[PDB]
Amino acid sequence: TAQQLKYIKDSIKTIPDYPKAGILFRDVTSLLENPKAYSASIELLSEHYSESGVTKVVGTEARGFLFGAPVALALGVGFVPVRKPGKLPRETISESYELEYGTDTLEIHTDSIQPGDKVLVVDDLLATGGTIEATVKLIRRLGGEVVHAAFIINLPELGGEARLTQQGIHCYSLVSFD
Amino acid sequence: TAQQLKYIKDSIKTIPDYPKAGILFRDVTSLLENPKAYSASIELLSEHYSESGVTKVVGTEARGFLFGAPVALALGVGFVPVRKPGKLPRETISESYELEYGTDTLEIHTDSIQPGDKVLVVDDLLATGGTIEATVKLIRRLGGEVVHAAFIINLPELGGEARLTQQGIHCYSLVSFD
Ligand SMILES: Nc1ncnc2[nH]cnc12
Ligand SMILES: Nc1ncnc2[nH]cnc12
Ligand code: NA
Ligand code: NA
Repeated sequence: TAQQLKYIKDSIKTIPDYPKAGILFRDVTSLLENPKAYSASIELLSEHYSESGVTKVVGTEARGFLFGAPVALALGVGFVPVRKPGKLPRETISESYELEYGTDTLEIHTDSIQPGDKVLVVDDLLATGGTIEATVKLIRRLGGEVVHAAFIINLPELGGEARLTQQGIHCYSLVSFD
Repeated sequence: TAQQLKYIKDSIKTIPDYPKAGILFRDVTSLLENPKAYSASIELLSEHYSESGVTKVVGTEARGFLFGAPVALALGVGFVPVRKPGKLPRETISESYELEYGTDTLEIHTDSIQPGDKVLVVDDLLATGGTIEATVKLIRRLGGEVVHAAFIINLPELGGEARLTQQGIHCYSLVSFD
């Protein structure tokens, strides 16, 4: 697993000074285009939970889709998307989350989660944790249980991990950077 | 394959009168949340091309990600995302496409496609075909060859299939509706 983990971390490029300057951007597209690194990352995420009793996987659009939906397929469970507003067509509920310069909302299908569901949330990267906190609340409001959230990349210094802890989420990340 | 196809088509819900009225919306989320239908759809898309010589799969965000990236994983090839502008961090090129009330642009990483690539484009649904035509041009401008585009759902009466034909794309769809 250490060999695999190392190969995954190495497959991720760092783009210095993007968008703003000083910032080191961690770019997962270089992983997506490496078939061994991409399948390794899905294999490790799905192995880690292979008998956690997961009944649903939730991913937040769009980059969450890229890791959430394959994990679901590998676990053999339904995938449920959380989207920006006006994209889901059936009955939704909604949660808002403060961004840096404003607020945004996320929605989920009310039918896609029911009491008893054990839900794994998967996203590409954990930064501040705001979308994931809104996601969690969406799932909990439909009676769904979420204890774990999984990420390819954790950036701990941006505080999302700490933040999710306060909400009672176990965060699992394949790799991390500062 | 007919049993499988039937089960996939049935798993897709139709929402009458969404967004506007009269329109019958074909909602793939009901398929995503059905583990048998979702894995069946990926199995059939990837089987169909299992010795077409594909070296890359391209999907356009966000709903294209949901079918493109698992097909890539199943074929064992790199996934390459096409995104709205300002999301990809490395060097991109760009293509514009007329929408109903305006124009939008799509971008791709210039490094992710090279001469010799045989590229499959996968999306959830083919309607008018405008995003897929822009996608194709992006891939062809980097020296990449695309002959096939695959979809879960074809809505032929909206003319995208006809439109892609004129650009020399073989469209393969699992199902279709009017
Ligand atoms: N350094 C970083 N790389 C990728 N995504 C981020 N989101 C916030 N900071 C980031
Ligand atoms: N009827 C329909 N269902 C889903 N997506 C569409 N895009 C255009 N028409 C559509
Ligand atoms: Na419910
Ligand atoms: Na190139």
